[PDB]
Amino acid sequence: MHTLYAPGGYDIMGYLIQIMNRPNPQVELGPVDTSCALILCDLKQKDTPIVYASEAFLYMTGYSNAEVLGRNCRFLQSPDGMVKPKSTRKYVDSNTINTMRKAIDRNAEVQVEVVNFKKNGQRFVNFLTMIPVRDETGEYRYSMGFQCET
Amino acid sequence: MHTLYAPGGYDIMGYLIQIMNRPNPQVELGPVDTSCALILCDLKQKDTPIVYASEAFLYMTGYSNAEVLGRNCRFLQSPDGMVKPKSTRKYVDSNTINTMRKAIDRNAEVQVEVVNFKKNGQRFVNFLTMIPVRDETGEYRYSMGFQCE
Ligand SMILES: Cc1cc2nc3c(=O)[nH]c(=O)nc-3n(C[C@H](O)[C@H](O)[C@H](O)COP(=O)(O)OP(=O)(O)OC[C@H]3O[C@@H](n4cnc5c(N)ncnc54)[C@H](O)[C@@H]3O)c2cc1C
Ligand SMILES: Cc1cc2nc3c(=O)[nH]c(=O)nc-3n(C[C@H](O)[C@H](O)[C@H](O)COP(=O)(O)OP(=O)(O)OC[C@H]3O[C@@H](n4cnc5c(N)ncnc54)[C@H](O)[C@@H]3O)c2cc1C
Repeated sequence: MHTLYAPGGYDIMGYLIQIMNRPNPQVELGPVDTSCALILCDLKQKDTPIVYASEAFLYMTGYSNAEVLGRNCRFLQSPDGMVKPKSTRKYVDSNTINTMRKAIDRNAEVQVEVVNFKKNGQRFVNFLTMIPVRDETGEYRYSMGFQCET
Repeated sequence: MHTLYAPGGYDIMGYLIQIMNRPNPQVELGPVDTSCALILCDLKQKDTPIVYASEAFLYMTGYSNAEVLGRNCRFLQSPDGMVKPKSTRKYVDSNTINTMRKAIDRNAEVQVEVVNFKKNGQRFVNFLTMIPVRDETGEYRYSMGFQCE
């Protein structure tokens, strides 16, 4: 992967405001800000890479900024952070992973519980929410994920 | 990360987020953003002057940025834009004007319906809501107002 990052960063705050103000929410999130564990992935770049991760996300997973950026979030699904696309995970529910995948392909809001692993190998249940986000052009370009341990 | 600062070094999006995530809301505002008529006033400057006004506010009141910045928002209480402090308004409920006043001194959220006039003198009912806001120090430094016709 050779993910590129938007020079000048991302309008995280503008996207959080966009999400809280969306007209027909399929999932209720309640108020949110940059304090939770969250990430933004680029839907238009190869294998939907992470182009931003809040500090709470790094704190929750144990990985640093350098270790997460430019990677598809699926690496958390393995205690060794090694998960090849299309692979049959041995520690994660296949239907769960397929649900996330179809929701993303369709720009449809989804919410699931997925088994994840921290950098030190510690297993936990991630209560994950993904919401598609429109950029300045008005079309879906990114996806915002909200991660919660338990 | 891209923090868009609005023309003074003001983090308007940051405060909108702060306001929507406040722990003890005394008034439901529902989601809000910069596409609505809002303004920011500096509580630590003489007579709580407007330091920021969105384009929607300027459109709704007919006044321009040069005509509103640095002024107390009470000028809308008169069809000529002239209102001296402490004065007994002749077109605005005295009780309402006092409610806003005390709420602001106490940094307490408030929502009211006040009579206002656009720059051209057109009278309209403003459904105003004011919420105190904390700056980087964690203490109330500004107040954001949400105006609705
Ligand atoms: C903003 C954002 C944040 C994210 N945050 C996280 C996070 O914190 N943690 C996390 O674990 N993931 C996270 N993800 C998810 C991750 O990036 C992948 O999207 C997810 O693993 C699903 O896509 P995939 O590419 O891995 O699918 P694939 O690798 O293709 O895997 C799909 C699996 O489903 C099975 N499958 C496929 N079709 C069917 C079918 N018809 N019936 C039954 N089984 C089927 C397959 O056998 C396969 O093993 C996030 C995604 C986004 C966009
Ligand atoms: C962010 C923000 C946004 C705002 N947006 C608007 C807006 O869109 N429109 C608008 O009109 N205002 C707006 N305001 C309010 C305005 O700027 C003033 O705060 C408001 O008019 C009250 O303060 P004052 O200084 O005018 O009070 P004063 O000049 O002191 O007037 C209060 C009035 O109440 C009467 N009064 C006082 N005490 C009593 C009493 N005990 N019993 C009976 N009567 C009494 C007085 O006789 C007087 O006429 C906004 C304020 C903020 C902070």
